[PDB]
Amino acid sequence: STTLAIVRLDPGLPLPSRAHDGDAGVDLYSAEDVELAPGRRALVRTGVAVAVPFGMVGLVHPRSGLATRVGLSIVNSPGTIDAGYRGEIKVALINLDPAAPIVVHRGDRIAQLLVQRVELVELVEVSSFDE
Amino acid sequence: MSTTLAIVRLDPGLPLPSRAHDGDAGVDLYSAEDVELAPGRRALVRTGVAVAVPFGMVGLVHPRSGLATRVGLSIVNSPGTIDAGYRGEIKVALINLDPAAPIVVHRGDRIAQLLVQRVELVELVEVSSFDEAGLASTSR
Amino acid sequence: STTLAIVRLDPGLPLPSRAHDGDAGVDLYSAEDVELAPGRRALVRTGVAVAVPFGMVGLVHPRSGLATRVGLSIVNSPGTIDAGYRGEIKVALINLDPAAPIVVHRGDRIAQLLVQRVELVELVEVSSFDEAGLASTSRGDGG
Ligand SMILES: O=c1ccn([C@H]2C[C@H](O)[C@@H](COP(=O)(O)NP(=O)(O)OP(=O)(O)O)O2)c(=O)[nH]1
Ligand SMILES: O=c1ccn([C@H]2C[C@H](O)[C@@H](COP(=O)(O)NP(=O)(O)OP(=O)(O)O)O2)c(=O)[nH]1
Ligand SMILES: O=c1ccn([C@H]2C[C@H](O)[C@@H](COP(=O)(O)NP(=O)(O)OP(=O)(O)O)O2)c(=O)[nH]1
Ligand SMILES: [Mg+2]
Ligand SMILES: [Mg+2]
Ligand SMILES: [Mg+2]
Repeated sequence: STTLAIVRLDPGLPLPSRAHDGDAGVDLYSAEDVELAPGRRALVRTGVAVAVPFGMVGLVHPRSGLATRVGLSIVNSPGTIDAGYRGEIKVALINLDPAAPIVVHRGDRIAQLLVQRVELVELVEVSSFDE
Repeated sequence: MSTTLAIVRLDPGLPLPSRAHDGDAGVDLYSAEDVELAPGRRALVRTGVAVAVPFGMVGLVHPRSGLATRVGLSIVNSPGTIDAGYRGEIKVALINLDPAAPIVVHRGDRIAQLLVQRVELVELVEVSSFDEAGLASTSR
Repeated sequence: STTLAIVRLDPGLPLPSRAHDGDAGVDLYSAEDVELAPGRRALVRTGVAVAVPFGMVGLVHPRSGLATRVGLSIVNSPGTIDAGYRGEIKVALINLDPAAPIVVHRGDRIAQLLVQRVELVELVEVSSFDEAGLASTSRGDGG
């Protein structure tokens, strides 16, 4: 078990948690009410900040059910949460349905957060690859 | 020098997903159905397979690059997350992001790729603030 | 400890770099100027080729700033760069804003590249999840 320090910037939301055992991610809540008309986007506060360990990355993924049912997606998916980042996690939701709005209420689960190792590669410039 | 991934062909008529080259990150998933997507429209497509992602790992459903450029095919929830506990059929939320040309998916077409990666099953520890936790000062 | 070999196919762009220590991605440059009208897409050259090590994968992710501010996205995100690939990295940009075109100039940072280990799992066909001792889990076929 890797530990992850989290601050509830919004104390009124539940702490993100694993929907089932072995699940890859924890769901993030919206701190806000917002309505997305077809094709529109918004940057939604989640009410949390995290300290992803050095050598790791946090990844913000859309939820499948809302994706199919209403066309909810994320413009920068997967969103990359860097180890050094100590601000509020924000989710760039977009409505990809052509005709119907998406209604987001505060306290809805709008995205999921995974933590993974990342290779912090040193780039080494070469003149050519070995053919 | 990795593990196996157990896979069921719920639809025995499709080929088993396979890793085309030894280093390729993903195995391609096929469509079990015919579906036509008009511009801007989406569908939830069955792949005909179920997998058993190992505990401590995750399955990741990513788009194929060719179809993305050639016709604007995308996946609404990309990257799709396949959890270790899930034993249902993998489904792909396809969308046509081209403004004008319909995309026709045929049964047997490759529509996505499935990667498997380790994931950290984190224990969240609530802190009152970062300065007060002893871990503020960063690069950002 | 891991290095990534990289060739600047376009010698007039900087080598990609990490914006801050610990950051997961290096930012990729556009080699070209492109204007994307609402809903249109382009395949944009970055001027670099890389050699992802066997056992790893390169992943091309959108940058959050441009995504939120102008609706810039990547059609096949996350773009998968395989260990066997030695061609130029190309980015399938798309303008998801309904009204405003996006202008990209040569030298702009239009995406970021992560490298991660990948599990090169050996697929084994089984008859069913019950017969493989695998039908006992937290979800079943729910989700
Ligand atoms: O964002 C990307 C993604 C891929 N690529 C390159 C790297 C990679 O290994 C290669 C193939 O990726 P896909 O499998 O996603 N495309 P597709 O399955 O259509 O073609 P192929 O038959 O080559 O696998 O294209 C990029 O340059 N940028
Ligand atoms: O979905 C996201 C993605 C990023 N972020 C925060 C966390 C991260 O470390 C940071 C930067 O992400 P990007 O590198 O994708 N954005 P960009 O390159 O535009 O800005 P920067 O100069 O900060 O890296 O923004 C979010 O809150 N939500
Ligand atoms: O692209 C996908 C994504 C997920 N899935 C399956 C696998 C996964 O374990 C499951 C749940 O995924 P999400 O957590 O993204 N969906 P949601 O949060 O809507 O449903 P649930 O309440 O079950 O978690 O659905 C697919 O078949 N295809
Ligand atoms: Mg879920
Ligand atoms: Mg491929
Ligand atoms: Mg950045």
